[PDB]
Amino acid sequence: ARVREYSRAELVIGTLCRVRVYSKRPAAEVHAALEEVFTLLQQQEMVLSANRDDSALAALNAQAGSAPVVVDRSLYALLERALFFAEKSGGTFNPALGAVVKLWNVPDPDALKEALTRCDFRQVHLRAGVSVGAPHTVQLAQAGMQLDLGAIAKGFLADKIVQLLTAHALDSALVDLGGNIFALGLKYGAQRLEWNVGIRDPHGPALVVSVRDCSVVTSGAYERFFERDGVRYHHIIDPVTGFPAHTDVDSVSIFAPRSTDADALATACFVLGYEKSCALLREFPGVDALFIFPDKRVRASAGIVDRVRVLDARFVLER
Ligand SMILES: Nc1nc(Cl)nc2c1ncn2[C@@H]1O[C@H](COP(=O)(O)OP(=O)(O)O)[C@@H](O)[C@H]1O
Ligand SMILES: [Mg+2]
Ligand SMILES: [Mg+2]
Repeated sequence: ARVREYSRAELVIGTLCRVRVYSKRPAAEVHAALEEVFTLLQQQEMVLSANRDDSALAALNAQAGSAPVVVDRSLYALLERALFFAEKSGGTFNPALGAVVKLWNVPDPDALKEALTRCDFRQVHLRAGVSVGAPHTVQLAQAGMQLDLGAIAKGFLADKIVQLLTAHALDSALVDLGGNIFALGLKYGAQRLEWNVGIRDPHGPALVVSVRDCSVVTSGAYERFFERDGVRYHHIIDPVTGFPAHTDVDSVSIFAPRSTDADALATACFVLGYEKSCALLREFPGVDALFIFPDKRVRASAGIVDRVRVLDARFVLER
């Protein structure tokens, strides 16, 4: 049985999604798995998207202030994890920030102060009965509050894809959802090697990190922004100010066995800045982190620093 390499990519969930697979299984089996990957992404766009009017999330937001809404167990589990990170991050990750995000999607100061009164994630009530077949429900108790899962959905979907690939007996893959990476297993050279994941120059890869069975997710200011009167406004909001976060790092990359967790923590850490991020990350010892600073210094945690290679010599890896 010969090793074959396959890839497939499509525009879906608002970005370019690519999956690369190495396998000795029959090609028809790999093709079927990749078909199901991209069917899954299409279906989940219709569940999770905060920027379509016809998604399940949009339907849920339309019921803010009203009765509990039945959701499927997958969406419930994502919300559960999002609220966990909201609590652990001290609200710097906030999945109930849609009222503010939608205004930035420069907004007026009062209009903005008003939106900030409708972002209390502690008013998202998840309830699920314990008896057989009991429904999962979500209630948004604060009128006008709006969920936005943009800071965790790609991580969640990368995890779901890894689960699907493994269900199809695939153990070597590179999942790339708009730069939200999961490195499954080892790649092939007959040698088996770690996947080499590049991290971009925030102002541009600058660095490459060798990983196995690991998600690599980066949050940064220069991923998405607009400019007005000489000021840049990026897409990661500080929930305290309602404005794009002022932070001492240009990007944070999180390395975690679950992409859901890497994505949420990457956003939280960006808002928190370097010193508070290191404190938070002590609570997640199975996670590693790499920080790129505006002066092009790079700091990486002990679990990954020996796997980091600088490709752009303007950057310096502190050891
Ligand atoms: N403090 C915050 N907490 C949370 Cl919970 N969500 C936030 C947030 N500020 C913005 N958002 C939303 O989340 C996306 C960024 O999510 P990201 O993973 O950091 O960046 P990428 O898009 O490159 O993956 C943005 O567009 C917004 O929709
Ligand atoms: Mg995120
Ligand atoms: Mg993300």
